[PDB]
Amino acid sequence: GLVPRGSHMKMIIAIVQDQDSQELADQLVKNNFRATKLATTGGFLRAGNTTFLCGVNDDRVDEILSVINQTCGNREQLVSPIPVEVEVGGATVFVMPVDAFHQF
Amino acid sequence: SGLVPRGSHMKMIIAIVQDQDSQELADQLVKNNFRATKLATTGGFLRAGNTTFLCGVNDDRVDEILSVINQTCGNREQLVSPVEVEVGGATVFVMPVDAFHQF
Amino acid sequence: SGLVPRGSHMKMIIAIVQDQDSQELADQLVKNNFRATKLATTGGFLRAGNTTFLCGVNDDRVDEILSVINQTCGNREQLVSPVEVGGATVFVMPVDAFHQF
Ligand SMILES: Nc1ncnc2c1ncn2[C@@H]1O[C@@H]2COP(=O)(O)O[C@H]3[C@@H](O)[C@H](n4cnc5c(N)ncnc54)O[C@@H]3COP(=O)(O)O[C@H]2[C@H]1O
Ligand SMILES: Nc1ncnc2c1ncn2[C@@H]1O[C@@H]2COP(=O)(O)O[C@H]3[C@@H](O)[C@H](n4cnc5c(N)ncnc54)O[C@@H]3COP(=O)(O)O[C@H]2[C@H]1O
Ligand SMILES: Nc1ncnc2c1ncn2[C@@H]1O[C@@H]2COP(=O)(O)O[C@H]3[C@@H](O)[C@H](n4cnc5c(N)ncnc54)O[C@@H]3COP(=O)(O)O[C@H]2[C@H]1O
Repeated sequence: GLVPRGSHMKMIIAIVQDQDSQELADQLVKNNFRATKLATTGGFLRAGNTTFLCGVNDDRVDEILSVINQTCGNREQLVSPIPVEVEVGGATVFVMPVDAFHQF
Repeated sequence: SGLVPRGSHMKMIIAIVQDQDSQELADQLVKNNFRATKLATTGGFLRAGNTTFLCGVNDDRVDEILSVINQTCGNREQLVSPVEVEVGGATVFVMPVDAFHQF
Repeated sequence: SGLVPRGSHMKMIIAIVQDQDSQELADQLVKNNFRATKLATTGGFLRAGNTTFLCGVNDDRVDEILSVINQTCGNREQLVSPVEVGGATVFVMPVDAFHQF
C-alpha cells in the first residue's frame, strides 16, 4: 500500500452544491488534492448536487477542509416565494478511516 | 469543530436498493428526518440500474434507519403477470465515520 | 442481525478504474464471485469519465480481490493530455456491519 508506517489515510466524502463544484474542483487541483466526483441528488430537495470522494493523508485533512470551506461555504441569497433570504451553498463533509490505499 | 458531540459516533450508511423502491425510501427517510444523498448505480452481476443511498447518521439512530430501509425496500413476495415473484431487496453497509463537518 | 460472522470483519473496497478496463474487471469480479456496485464517476484532474466500483468483502478475501483488480487493471498505464493515468486506485475501508433485507 501507499501509506507510510505509522501514518493514516482518510476518505473525505464532501457533498456540495453544483454551482460551487467547479470552483472546488479547481482549488483541489491547485492544492494537489486528488478527487473523484459523483453526480448525486439530495434526499430532501431531490435536486442535483455533487459528491467528491477525496482520499487524503491524515496530515492534510485540516487543509482540505479549509479548501472546501473557502469554496463551498454557506451564504445568503434573496429569492422570491410562490424578497426573502435563504441559505445557499454549504458543504457537508464526512471524514472516514481508510485501512489501505493501493495504486495498480 | 465537527458536529459530533464528545464521546459520540457517527456512521455512514451505504444502502443499495431497487429503483422501484427508491422514491418510497426517500420519502420515509425525509419523514423520519434522516438525510440522504442518492446515486444512480448499476449492479455488477445483472448490469441493471439500481439506486445507492449514502446516509450519515448518529450511531443511536442506526437501528431506526435500518428498520426504515427494511420496511420500504425489504425483499418480499408479489403477484404479477397470477405468478408469485420476489421483489425489492436492500443491501446495507454500516461504516465508521471519524468526523462530520458542515461549512 | 448482520451477515458477518462473530469475530470476523468486512471491508469496503472502493476501486476507481478507467472505463476501458471496467468491463473486464466486472467480468472477473463476477467470475470470482465478488459482488460489486458500479458508479459512473469523473476524475478531479482530467474531468473525464471513469468508473468506481464499491465491493463489500469479507476481510479473508481482500487479498484475493486486490489480486483480481491488479491482474485485470495493473500495468495498464497510459499517458494522456488534458499525465500518467493508472489502471486502478483502490481504497480498503472498514465496515462495522453488513445487512441484507
Ligand atoms: N428532514 C429535513 N428537515 C428539514 N430540513 C431539511 C431536511 N432534510 C434536508 N433539509 C435541508 O435541506 C437542505 C438540502 O438537503 P438535501 O437532502 O436535498 O441535500 C443534502 C444532502 O444531499 C447532503 N447531506 C446533508 N447531510 C447529510 C447526511 N447526514 N447524509 C447524507 N447526505 C447528507 O447534503 C445536501 C445539503 O445538505 P444541508 O444539510 O446543507 O441542507 C439541507 C437542509 O438545510
Ligand atoms: N457485497 C456487495 N458489495 C457491493 N455491492 C453489492 C454487494 N452485495 C450486493 N450488492 C449490490 O446490491 C445489488 C443486489 O444484490 P443482491 O445480493 O440483493 O442480489 C444479487 C444476487 O442475488 C445475485 N448475484 C450477484 N452476484 C452473483 C454471483 N456471483 N453469483 C450468483 N448470484 C449473484 O444477483 C443479484 C443482483 O446482483 P447485482 O450485482 O446485479 O446487484 C447488486 C449490487 O449492486
Ligand atoms: N487520492 C484519491 N482520491 C480520490 N480519487 C483518486 C485519488 N487518487 C486517484 N483518484 C482517482 O483515480 C483516477 C486515476 O488516478 P491516477 O492517480 O492513476 O492518475 C492521475 C494522476 O497521474 C494525475 N493527477 C491527478 N491530480 C494531479 C495533480 N494535482 N498534479 C499532477 N498530476 C495529477 O492525473 C491522473 C488522472 O487524475 P483524475 O483526477 O482525472 O482521476 C483519478 C481520480 O478519479
